[PDB]
Amino acid sequence: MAEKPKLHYFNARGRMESTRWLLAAAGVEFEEKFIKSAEDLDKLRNDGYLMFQQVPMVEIDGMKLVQTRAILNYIASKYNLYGKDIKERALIDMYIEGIADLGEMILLLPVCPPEEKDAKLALIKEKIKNRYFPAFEKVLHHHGQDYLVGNKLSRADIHLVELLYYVEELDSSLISSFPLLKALKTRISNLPTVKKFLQPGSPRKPPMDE
Amino acid sequence: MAEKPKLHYFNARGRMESTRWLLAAAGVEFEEKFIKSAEDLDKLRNDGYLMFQQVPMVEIDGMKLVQTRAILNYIASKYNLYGKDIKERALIDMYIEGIADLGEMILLLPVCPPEEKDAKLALIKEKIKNRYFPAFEKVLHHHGQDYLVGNKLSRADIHLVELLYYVEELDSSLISSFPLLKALKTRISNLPTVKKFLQPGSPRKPPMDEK
Repeated sequence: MAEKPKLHYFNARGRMESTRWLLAAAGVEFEEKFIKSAEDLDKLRNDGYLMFQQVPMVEIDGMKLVQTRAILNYIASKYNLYGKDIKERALIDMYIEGIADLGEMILLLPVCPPEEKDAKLALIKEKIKNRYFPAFEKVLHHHGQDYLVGNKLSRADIHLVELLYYVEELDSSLISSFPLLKALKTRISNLPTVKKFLQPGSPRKPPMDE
Repeated sequence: MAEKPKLHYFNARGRMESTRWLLAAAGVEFEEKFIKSAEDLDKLRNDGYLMFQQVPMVEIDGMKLVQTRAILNYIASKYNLYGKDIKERALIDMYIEGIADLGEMILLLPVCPPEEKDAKLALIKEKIKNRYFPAFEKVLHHHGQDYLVGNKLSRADIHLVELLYYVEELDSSLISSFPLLKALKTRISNLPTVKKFLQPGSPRKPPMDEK
């Protein structure tokens, strides 16, 4: 009756990559079904597989889940990565929605024309240095613990470290004045499930033009 | 301590209105502290009240919560409006993230120039009639029950009916072919907590072209 979740998306990062990270960190093997044409997406739509006619969609535990946050919230709860109580979940949600805001800026960074790419990249770097990285460094500095919330691995650590890898692709110097973020990146990357995902041949997807 | 949540935002709907709806529907009295100037927002920032230097912020249960979804998820769980288990939450989350997508289109609808307002409104109406309203009408039709999930009031019913009022403001005819959505709107609007919120004098905020 099927055990591997099935990920319906493109052979690309896009809006599915944070789900790939979370499942891989939880040690969950999954299947991917790549959209490669208009007819592939039209088939999913006509078959009634997409509640709002869009992907990402994940087949898991008998459901056809769409909307990235619905998918991620279910996976996080199922694999005990969403905190131990609703107050831990509140901190996790606050942290990861800030991460989502920065991640969306990076996802939608224009490539063309060059003067627009340059202008938007400059603003993103300002926000990374002055808003987002200080906020997360401060959480880690305030409790001195190895993880963001509850002194235990959660999805917040996984989502943040994923973002740290994208920020490194934009500008490797941006993390340099944030030693607790660098230490978190190292600690999470050394977890055996995450280290496997970082190896060649994993489902981790490459950048578009980096 | 401080039994009433405190909502920090502008005296406007914006990104705080769905929290006002949810707290009011849950029967929870709250306080508001309105940002009326740049100085107000700067004071919140320099006092360390805003994790990412932005509002909405809600003071609740000893936390200074920012990010609308963090605020709403916590309130929904605290007041037992988030279903009974992980699978019900998956359905709720699916539904309300679709609601959030349509709500965002409406929130960001331009007013100017008129031909652009008209063009993007025409796109929103086509998605309401062809994508979003059919999807929620099918949910109610499939199980035949009074509420979206679990045969019991949840945040999904509250968030959907809120959005039904905004769609009504855009075009009162868009719901006409969706009888189950109309019946849900009437049912939720007649719940005593929601009916009270719909009265003049409640914390419900007006549309911007009126304030």
